[PDB]
Amino acid sequence: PKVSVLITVTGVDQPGVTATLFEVLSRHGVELLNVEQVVIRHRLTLGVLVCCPADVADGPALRHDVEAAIRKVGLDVSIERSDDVPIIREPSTHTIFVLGRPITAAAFGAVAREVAALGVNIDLIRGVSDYPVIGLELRVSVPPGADEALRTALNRVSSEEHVDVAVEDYTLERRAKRLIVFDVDSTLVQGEVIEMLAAKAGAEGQVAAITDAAMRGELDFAQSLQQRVATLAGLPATVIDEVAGQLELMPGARTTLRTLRRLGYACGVVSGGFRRIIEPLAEELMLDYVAANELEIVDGTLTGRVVGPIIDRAGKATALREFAQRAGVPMAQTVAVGDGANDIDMLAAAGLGIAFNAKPALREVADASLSHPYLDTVLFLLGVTRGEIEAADAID
Amino acid sequence: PKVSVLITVTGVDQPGVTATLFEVLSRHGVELLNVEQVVIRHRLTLGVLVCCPADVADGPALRHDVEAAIRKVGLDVSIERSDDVPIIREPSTHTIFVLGRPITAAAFGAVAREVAALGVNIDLIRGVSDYPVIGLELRVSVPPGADEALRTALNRVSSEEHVDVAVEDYTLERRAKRLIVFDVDSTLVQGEVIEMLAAKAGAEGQVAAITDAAMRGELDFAQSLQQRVATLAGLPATVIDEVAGQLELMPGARTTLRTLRRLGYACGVVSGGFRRIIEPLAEELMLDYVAANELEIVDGTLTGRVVGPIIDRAGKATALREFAQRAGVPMAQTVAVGDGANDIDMLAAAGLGIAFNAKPALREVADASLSHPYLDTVLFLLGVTRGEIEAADAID
Ligand SMILES: O=C(NO)Nc1ccc(Cl)cc1Cl
Ligand SMILES: O=C(NO)Nc1ccc(Cl)cc1Cl
Ligand SMILES: [Cl-]
Ligand SMILES: [Cl-]
Ligand SMILES: [Mg+2]
Ligand SMILES: [Mg+2]
Repeated sequence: PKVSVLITVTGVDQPGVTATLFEVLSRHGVELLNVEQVVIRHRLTLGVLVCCPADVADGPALRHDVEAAIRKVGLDVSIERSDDVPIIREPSTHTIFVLGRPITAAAFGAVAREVAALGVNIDLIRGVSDYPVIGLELRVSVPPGADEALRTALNRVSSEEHVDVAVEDYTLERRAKRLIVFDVDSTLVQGEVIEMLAAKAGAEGQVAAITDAAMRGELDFAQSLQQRVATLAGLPATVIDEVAGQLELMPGARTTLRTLRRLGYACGVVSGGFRRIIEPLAEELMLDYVAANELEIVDGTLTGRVVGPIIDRAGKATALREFAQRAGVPMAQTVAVGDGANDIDMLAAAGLGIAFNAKPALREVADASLSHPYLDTVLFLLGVTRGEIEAADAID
Repeated sequence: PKVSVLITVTGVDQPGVTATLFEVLSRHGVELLNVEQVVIRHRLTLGVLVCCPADVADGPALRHDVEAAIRKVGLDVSIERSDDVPIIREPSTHTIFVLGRPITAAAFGAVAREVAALGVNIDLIRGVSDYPVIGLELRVSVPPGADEALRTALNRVSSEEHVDVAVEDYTLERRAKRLIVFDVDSTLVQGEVIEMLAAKAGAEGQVAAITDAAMRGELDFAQSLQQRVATLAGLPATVIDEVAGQLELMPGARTTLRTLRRLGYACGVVSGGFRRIIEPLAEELMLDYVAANELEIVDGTLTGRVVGPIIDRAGKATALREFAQRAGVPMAQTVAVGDGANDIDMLAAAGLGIAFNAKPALREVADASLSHPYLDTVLFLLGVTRGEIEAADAID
């Protein structure tokens, strides 16, 4: 066909507009080059880029057939001989997630302003969740180089306006992630296992103070581990099982793992805690990988020491490479989720680093930060919508 | 906030509408429940479902602020106190791909009609490719049970109107595919290796007739293999290397594999051809898995026989399970692409079975069929757009 024509239908959605418009076009020389349609709050837009003979493009018959059929039923229709108009839009360069409880218009306006300031175009906005948190997504086209500046703006917006705001590369490659590791304490699991253990010794006070200092980047993680575990010296090893039984998963943890299994993720945990507690849950949760420290035991009693290599800050990164090597997943397809400075190296080595209700030391280095006590908000940052979770869960 | 209000902006896109609308809303009690926006051919729709005090929802101030700001700059705006309106649309149940060269308005209208007949709602239409073939996608919501009837309608439409039309489940699970196997002859590779070999014996005629019969489901694959390879009796084994060098990849084959490596796919080939030819290319293409038959050789000469287990129709399925077992991928996340009846069991065992320029016997059983001599149209059926391929390829 000689030339291109653009036909744009808009108005209040009605049954059968799509079919009707393409019957009409078939009565002319028409081949489709591109078609985009959506209905947002009963507003229909139907954009049809079309290929027909110069004979048909500049004759009133085509226009009149379309104009009569569309207007008859209560819609509007445009018909312009394009020729120089793009055929198919280009993909977004990035996607921006906004989670809040709530998201104020002010918060969202600040995001939109920071975006529009940097020359970043908004290609689509959709809601990804109404529960447990309101989640919104902006697919954007970021001018080359503004990548860095935009993340900073949105980090300022995030904290000023009390929403989480994460900017992810929306490329083919960086999207097909396949491996996720969770920190255990205060990430996959509520609270600190060492504090639960330290309680059985009447040491929960000192132990929680040191844990706070260690997780904030105030103290070396190795020394802090040795000082806190030392408070357990003399407890029967029976206490490991008991503390194990007290563990409460992070809200949405189960939803998070189930959903990630549906997507084919390899899943593991990497903690400075204790393999003898973590392994029960690792099994229950059908996890693929567990790296953890080890309590020393003598005649069935704890000594106050841990064994062998201490999984320290650097050791958490090392474990994620082990995992991603054993799993044949390139580091750029890996996800790490943590809450403490214990985790800075893990997150930084991972393709996507997610700080989860995390001390300032980790937020400052993370790729994205989540502020709400639901681990399944991790899913939203992995391109999953609430409705998709609910639909797949319903099927079962 | 007490009650929900719906604010719908529409009209000709302009810079800064998004930001402006949310500044205005921030001057009231407004929290966002849902936001959807898109621009199709310079037509903007912005749909904002919002949460504000009953004080603010039924007062003219909110309405007047919005109405004045939006209309000033040349757009229209609706404001209706919803309350009972859905917050976030539900996900599509299926997606429908339409590829043609060309796609007539008639072809597309037939699809739209077959869809609308079954009660299937259209949620989005976007173009996924302008090259090498025009590709369109319909995300749809299919009433429970109509799954089967809709695939048949669209198969009738496909052949009557000369477009490929594939209906895929658009669930979380069935989307995260991770393993693809290709048949070699007339799928990944142009032509039939056995015909190239049979030529060196002056037997290409008989050999191509039998291959046609075997690939159409006319003859048992085992007997057809034995009859055709027998025509090679007496050729020097040197001929394997020569035929190897003559091989032309299917157009778009390289693009297909490169793109699938970007998505983290495990990739292999499963052929009734000959490991000594296929292995050179399997290596060149950095493939993960090769199952193939084996030419018998004696004093450096071929005997006319193949060795060991013949990979027959059932043996091609067996190999895909081997591959998907070695790869820890559930069969429902597997993709098989083939052209002949040789392939019926492979395709049927795979999560997605793709017949590629295939004899009628295979199209009849396939999950989807492709009719154009470009193997990268396989990508479009795997949720990849042309623009995404081009963008990632550009990066390098
Ligand atoms: O993961 C943690 N907080 O997020 N804390 C932590 C827990 C148990 C142990 Cl043994 C050591 C530490 Cl540093
Ligand atoms: O894959 C094929 N056609 O699509 N053909 C074929 C090729 C080589 C051999 Cl040895 C046997 C067969 Cl049946
Ligand atoms: Cl332990
Ligand atoms: Cl061989
Ligand atoms: Mg932790
Ligand atoms: Mg073949």
